[PDB]
Amino acid sequence: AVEELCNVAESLIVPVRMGIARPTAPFTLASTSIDAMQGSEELFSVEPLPPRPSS
Amino acid sequence: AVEELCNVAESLIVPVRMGIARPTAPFTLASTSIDAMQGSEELFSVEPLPPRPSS
Repeated sequence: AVEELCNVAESLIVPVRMGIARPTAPFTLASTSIDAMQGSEELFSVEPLPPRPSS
Repeated sequence: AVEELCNVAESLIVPVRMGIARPTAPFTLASTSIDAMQGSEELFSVEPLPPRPSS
């Protein structure tokens, strides 16, 4: 778990220290877990892109 | 001259590739030599900070 967390942290920090961060508008932070569940629900409960029908 | 230009270029490019560039506002580019002489004149015709009088 510690090794995987190290890799995740490196993935998150590389664009910041290479100056290639993609601009994003500011957002507020949820003060309750019921709001934090949403947003994450939209992000994760998604389906892959379906294949092209026929050919 | 080539070596000094290399050092100047490195000085100019380090903040960009370390993600520490100081935000600035957009500006137009002069199309005349006199305008380019201006601005540069304000930049280079300055004086060093004088010492504190007495003690």
